[PDB]
Amino acid sequence: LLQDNMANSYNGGDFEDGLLNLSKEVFPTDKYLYQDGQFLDKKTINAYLNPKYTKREIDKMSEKDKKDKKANENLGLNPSHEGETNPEKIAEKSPAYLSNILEQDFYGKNIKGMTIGLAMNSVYYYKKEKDGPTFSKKLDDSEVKKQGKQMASEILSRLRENDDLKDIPIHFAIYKQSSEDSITPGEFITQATAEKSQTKLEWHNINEKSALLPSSTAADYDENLNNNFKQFNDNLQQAVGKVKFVDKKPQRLVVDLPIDYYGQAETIGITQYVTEQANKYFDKIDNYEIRIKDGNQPRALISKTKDDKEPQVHIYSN
Repeated sequence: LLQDNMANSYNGGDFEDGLLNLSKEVFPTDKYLYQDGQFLDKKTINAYLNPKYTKREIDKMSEKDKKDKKANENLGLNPSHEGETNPEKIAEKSPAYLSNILEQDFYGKNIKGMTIGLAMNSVYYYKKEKDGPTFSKKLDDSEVKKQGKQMASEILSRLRENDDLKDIPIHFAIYKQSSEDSITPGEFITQATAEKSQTKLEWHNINEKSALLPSSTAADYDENLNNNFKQFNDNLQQAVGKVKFVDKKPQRLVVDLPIDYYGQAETIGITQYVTEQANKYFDKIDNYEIRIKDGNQPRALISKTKDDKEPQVHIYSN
């Protein structure tokens, strides 16, 4: 259910791992206990994802819908439809900018910190009729960012009304999804930390690009990495990678390497060779993992973090 309230599963998965990655900076694991978010329950999140309603829109809403939607609190962060009901006109004037909200909680149970991620649309999808094709409207990049920041500010005000949450630092980050058809996921675009007791949000751009390897995108951002990956593949006589460029510098390389249904001895031999090649071609990347798998299951994992002298190798049991 990564695809729930997201453009696709890729974005859903990438958004969460990316939020976690920021949390690992702000609330390091050596200092904080990590938990799934508990303070915004799913009914509350669903209400925040609604459009803001006009008086007349609430007037004609059923008691049941008013209840499910928390209508008398009118918590929707998305643009009001302002009485408009034509799907295309809504797409033109009041498309949904906010797709999902993800919360992470941190402890030393006295909460000590929180991270809030906002997943935004780069593209708004709609149908003009029940069984009709999908239509789309491109959203403006700067408007997406402006919207995210304003929404994060309103979320922070709502959180600070909770007596348990008066004081903790709360980190916000804004993720812009790619299109539903993109295999490449979106990227974080900005973040801000409300430090102790702060009820307002000063933002820091994030210059991040998700890329496949090999690709034109990778060649564009870091030609040497792209050439090295191609050479890694050529040496393998196949492998497909993904990477983030942050300020043009590659990080968080993930490589998938499909193999045939080999025995365990061959699996070790494959890992011996691939480890050698990763040393040769990926050494400038702080964090990487290579997932070796056959058509049934993971067979081996080679991984490297910044404080690894050498890459670490795990062979999965039968």
